[PDB]
This record gives sequence, structure tokens and C-alpha cells, in this order.
Amino acid sequence: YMSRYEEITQQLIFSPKTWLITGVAGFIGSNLLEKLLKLNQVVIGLDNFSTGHQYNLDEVKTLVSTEQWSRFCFIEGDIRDLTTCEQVMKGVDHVLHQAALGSVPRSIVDPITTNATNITGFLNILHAAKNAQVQSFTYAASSSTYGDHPALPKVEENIGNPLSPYAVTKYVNEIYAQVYARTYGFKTIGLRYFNVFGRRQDPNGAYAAVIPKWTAAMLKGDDVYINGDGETSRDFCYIDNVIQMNILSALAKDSAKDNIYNVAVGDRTTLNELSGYIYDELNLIHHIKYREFRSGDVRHSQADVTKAIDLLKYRPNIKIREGLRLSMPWYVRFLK
Amino acid sequence: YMSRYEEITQQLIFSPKTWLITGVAGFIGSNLLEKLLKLNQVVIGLDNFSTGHQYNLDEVKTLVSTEQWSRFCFIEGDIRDLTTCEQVMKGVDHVLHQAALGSVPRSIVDPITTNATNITGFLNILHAAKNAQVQSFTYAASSSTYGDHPALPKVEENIGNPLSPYAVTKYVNEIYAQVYARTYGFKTIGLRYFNVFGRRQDPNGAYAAVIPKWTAAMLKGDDVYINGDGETSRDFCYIDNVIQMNILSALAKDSAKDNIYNVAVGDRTTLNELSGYIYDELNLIHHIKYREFRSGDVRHSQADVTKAIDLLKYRPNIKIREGLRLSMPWYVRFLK
Ligand SMILES: NC(=O)c1ccc[n+]([C@@H]2O[C@H](COP(=O)([O-])OP(=O)(O)OC[C@H]3O[C@@H](n4cnc5c(N)ncnc54)[C@H](O)[C@@H]3O)[C@@H](O)[C@H]2O)c1
Ligand SMILES: NC(=O)c1ccc[n+]([C@@H]2O[C@H](COP(=O)([O-])OP(=O)(O)OC[C@H]3O[C@@H](n4cnc5c(N)ncnc54)[C@H](O)[C@@H]3O)[C@@H](O)[C@H]2O)c1
Repeated sequence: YMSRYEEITQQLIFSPKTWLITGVAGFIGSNLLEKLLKLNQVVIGLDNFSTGHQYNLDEVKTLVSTEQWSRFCFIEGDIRDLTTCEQVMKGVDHVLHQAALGSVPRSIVDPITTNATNITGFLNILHAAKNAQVQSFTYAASSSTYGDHPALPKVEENIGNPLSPYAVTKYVNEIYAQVYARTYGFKTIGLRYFNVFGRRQDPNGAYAAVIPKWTAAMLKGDDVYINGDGETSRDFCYIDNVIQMNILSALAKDSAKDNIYNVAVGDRTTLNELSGYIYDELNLIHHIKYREFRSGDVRHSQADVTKAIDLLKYRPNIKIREGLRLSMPWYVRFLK
Repeated sequence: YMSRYEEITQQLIFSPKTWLITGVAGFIGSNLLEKLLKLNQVVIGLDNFSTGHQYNLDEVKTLVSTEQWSRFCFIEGDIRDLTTCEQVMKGVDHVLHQAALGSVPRSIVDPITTNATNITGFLNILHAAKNAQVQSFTYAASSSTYGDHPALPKVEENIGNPLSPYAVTKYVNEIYAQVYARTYGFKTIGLRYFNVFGRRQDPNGAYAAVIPKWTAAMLKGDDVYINGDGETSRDFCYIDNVIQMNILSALAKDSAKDNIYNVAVGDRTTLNELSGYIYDELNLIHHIKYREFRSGDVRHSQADVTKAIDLLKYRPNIKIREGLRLSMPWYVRFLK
């Protein structure tokens, strides 16, 4: 049971609001779309099909009522263009900002474009929302902002030095968010995601994330590469926690805003152990090389989510095993 | 005597290099131009006449040899456009990045534009320079990055929270500079200026800085406004120190790079005392209301320059009194 969360969703189903999801055709944004439409919300969506997909929107349309779908106004556009940002704010209540170019290697090779989308694009949305005078503003931040801090698990007040352009942009989101509270009194909630996985995470690409990259390879029968000695660990977080954490935040009490919160489960799984779980779970539906680490790669990563639990009444109900199990079917359909 | 500085300038007069000054029509940039051309350097200049002036370039042309001037290639352009940034890097040895929109109030009202120039513009130049593989890279940072830290004087390792969009952009310059060291091995030197004053500082404008704002008013005979109880203090720094600090840095030894340095004198003058010195010095060439503080205004400000003195052999030779005295004549000519 996710109790506060249940309570919040009930409220919404009755007094429906207008939401704006940027990066709505992406993995996390499309997940949020699914959930919000099922709660009969009015949604305005923004994506520029950089890393997002029209097919992700399509799939969502097959998962929801057609009266539910009628409430979605999709917009093909760029958060990089301030004018778009403003047209799309009209009448919005809650903002869920997910639009950004992710990935550490990507920023390392083209920082200019990453900067433009993640900082210029972020500030645009943030400003537009301030002026539109929305009721809440929740944005995607990154566990990467911890950088070289050696503490495990990671606690929000203690970050170190950023180790890549990507980490910087995300840190810069937070800093801007704070200054906006100081100078306009406009209160946000930033979520430091930690390695989210689940349905509709792109397994194709040079920047494919690990769980969907391995899963696709274990099916095609291709090699499975482990970038390093295979001891690196992470706090893998199923989408349903992230979806939960977004809603808790959009409707959070004012004293909880202007805050940064880790979004994860509190556990730690190794690149070796993961390969275990991904296989065990895939052969229950009937179907390993080593290399160097990456430049900018992180050694150990585990979150402390007590802040979330405390102030927002968060409930990480789905740990990694179950999460993989709820996921693999989606990748079979998608990979046939 | 400025001994290491003297030593450096001799070297240059012999093995002249190609320099790039952004914000070269501005106050600090035009001052750097004057100095570099007098040392027979080759200078490529970039400004977009946002806050800079063609007349500032003109004045410089009357202060220097015409063989000296022939070595200046001026370019009307924007650091916001990456392509410009690259054409201008061709063959450059030392970069002196001064192009930015200054002022705390200005960022508070239009953060989007401030963001674009100070971060996007900064990143462009920094990237361009990395690829061009220059020999040095020195950029204008801000004492504002101390934010809400209560220590006096201020010491580079200890900063607090930024209190305005402006402060954020400048802080973000530093962070980027560092990450560039980590990830490409490209070593910079950031200078945290502290309230620079001297010849060619625009006394006109809503955002005019204090010393030229008061000086122009004391001549026109207008009122002189003191934003607050007139106890606020600052470390006023004459340009010749900042000019000195830029050169020390461009030619600094590699172990001194990837560092941030305060640029100031170490002293502290009050808004009440300043009004004293500006008058005493102006009536020796023959010619007060109170209001509220500013939002984002700072209470006390004094730098610790020992790091500069240690690692770069800096010498703050000109304190405030003398500096005002060297300045007032320029404002008479300019204000007739
Ligand atoms: N996935 C993670 O582990 C993780 C970690 C930290 C932060 N985040 C943030 O989560 C958010 C979503 O991540 P994701 O994995 O779902 O990524 P994703 O690429 O799947 O989703 C990104 C979406 O961004 C949109 N987009 C990108 N740039 C845009 C622009 N300029 N204008 C309009 N739309 C644009 C596209 O429609 C795309 O669908 C991103 O902010 C990501 O940085 C994710
Ligand atoms: N003047 C000071 O006391 C002080 C204090 C702190 C920091 N600084 C920093 O020092 C640098 C110069 O200071 P200043 O007082 O001479 O300011 P300034 O206004 O005199 O100089 C700014 C110059 O940059 C140019 N510029 C602005 N945006 C540009 C763009 N997008 N592309 C190209 N050129 C652009 C302007 O035309 C102007 O010539 C700035 O980065 C400023 O932030 C100055």
C-alpha cells in the first residue's frame, strides 16, 4: 500500500487539474502520461522527438480510455525556444519537467548541445512557469550531482564536485531553482533520480541505459559487455517509484517545497548481480565479456531516501527483483 | 614596483603573442586592449556593443602608435553564436574572456538574457578555446560567488549560497572551468573581481556602477543617492590591478592554473567614506540623499588576496585614494 499516494490520487480523480509534461514522449515522461490520463487529468505535452518517440505516445493511447485520451494536447516543440515554453504554460496547474538530453558520455562529446537543452531549456521552462504562476513545479535532477563525494549512501545536503558536463547542467538546475525561491518566492521540488528502469526505456542507441541494453542483447543472443571489473553498484529504481515521487511532490505542502529529494529505493545491486537477475527472470520466459571502465563512470551508488519518506510520506514499494519481473514482458513484445 | 609583472611584460614585448579579448569594447576589455597594444601584442577583439562602446575603441586608438593599432583585428559579433567563437580562436595564444552582462538587478529582471550571455556565451568561448588548443584561458568571475558566506575577508575555498541569477551564472563559469580541467585536461584561471573602477566605466545607465554614477552626479550637480544606511563597505579595485592580474594569469605556470583567485586590494571602504574621497578629489579640480537598500545588495565586502600574492606574485600597488585621483580627470574630459 502506498497510502499518502493513494490519498493524493483520490483527490485528483475528483478535482482534476491541468498538467504539463515536458519530455512526455521520452521514457519517464510517457510513464507519467499513462498515469495522469488514467486519473482523468488534463495533460499538455511537450517533446521535440530528440530522444523521444512517437511510438511511445501511440502505445500510451492503447492503454487508456478514449475519453481519457481526448484530454491530452500534444505539442511538437522545443524547450529551447522560450515562446513555445509560454504558449504551453497557458492554464497549467502542475509542471512536471522531464525534458533533457541525458547521459554522461553524450555531454562529454557535445557539451554545447547538452548545455543548451539542459540549462537554457530548463531556465526557459522555469521562468515561463513562474510568470504563468503555476501551483507547483517539479523537475528531473540527477544522482550525478553527488560527483566525487565518498559517502554511502548519499544524502542530499552532502554533494561533492561534478565530474562531467552532464552533472553540471543538472546541478545548475537545482541552483537556479533555489535562487528562484529566494528572488521571486517561487517554490520548486527537484528530484535526484538514481538509475530509473522500466517500460519504454530505449534499449537502442549508443547511449542506451544498462538494463534495457543487456535485456535486448540477452534476447538477440548478442554479447553482454560489462564496462569494468563488474563490481560497480547502483540503486536501480523502477518507474512506479519515480511516478509516485512526482505526484507526491506536485501536491506537496508548501513547507516541503524548495527542497531536493533523492528518488530511489535504498538498495545496492552490482553489475555482476544484475546480470544474474536479468537472466534468471528472462529464462522464466524461455529464450559475458569484460572491458575497461568508462571515463566519468561512478564506482558505488546507493541512496538515502529517508528525507522523501519523512517530508512527502514516500513509499518505495517495488524493489529491483519485482521490478525486473514487471518489465521483461514489455521488452519481449517490443523486441519481436 | 610590480616585479614579476615587469618581468612578464618584458618577455612579451620580445616574443609577442596573439591575444583574444572578448568584451573588448567594454570597460575592462578596453583597458586590457590599451595595455596589450602598448606591448606590441597582436590582438583579436570581440564585442557586440551590448554594453560596450565604439567610442571606447576610438579612445584607445588615440592612446597608441598606429603601428601598434594595425595589429588589432576588431570583430563585431556575439559569444552567443558558437561559429563566431571559433573563427575568432584561429591562431590565438592567450584568451582573456571579459564578455558578459554584469549587474545583479539586471539578472533579477531578465534572467533569460543574462543566462544566455553569461553561461551559454561562456561555454561557447571555453569550448572553442579548448579545441583551438590555446596556451592559456583567463575569465572574469565575480566576488558575488561568495553569496551568503559570513566570513570577512573572503577566502576562495569558502563560498556560500548565491543570491541572484547573476551570481549563479558566474559561479557556473567556475564549475564549468573545473570540469573542463577534469575531463579534457584544459587548465584555466578564473578571477573573482571585486568592484573594479577606473577610466571608461560607463557612468550612464540604469545599471551604472557607483563610483562613476556618483562622479557624474557630483559634476552635473545632481543628487547623490546612498542605497541604504550608508554603511555598506566594498574592496574597490583600480583597473591597473585587474589589468596586472590578467597578464600574471595568462602567463602563469601550469601548477597555478585550474585555480580561482580574488582580484582586489585587501582594503575596505564605506559608501559614506567613498562619498568623502570622491568629493575631496573632485574639488581639487574645481566644481546627499538617503534611501532603502537594494534587493540582493551585500553588506560588507573585503578580499583576502594572499593566494594571488603567493602563487602568481601579484602586487596590489594602487589603493583606492590614488586610484580615484588617477581617474577623475578622465571623467572631466568625458563629461564636458
Ligand atoms: N533516466 C535516469 O536515470 C535519469 C537520471 C537523472 C535524470 N533524468 C532525467 O529524467 C528525464 C527523462 O529521462 P529519460 O530517461 O526518460 O529520457 P528520455 O530521453 O527518454 O526522455 C527525454 C525526452 O526529452 C524530450 N526532449 C529532449 N529535449 C527536448 C527539448 N529541447 N525540447 C523538447 N523536448 C525535449 C524528448 O521528447 C524525449 O522524449 C530527463 O531529465 C533525464 O535527464 C533521468
Ligand atoms: N566592472 C566590474 O567592476 C566587474 C565586477 C565583477 C565582474 N565583472 C566582470 O568583468 C567583465 C567585464 O566587466 P565590465 O565592468 O567591463 O563590464 P562591461 O559592460 O564594461 O563589459 C562587458 C562587455 O561585454 C560585451 N558583451 C556583452 N554580451 C556580449 C555577448 N553576448 N557577446 C559578445 N560581447 C558581449 C559588452 O558589449 C561589453 O563590451 C564582465 O564579465 C563582468 O561580469 C566586472
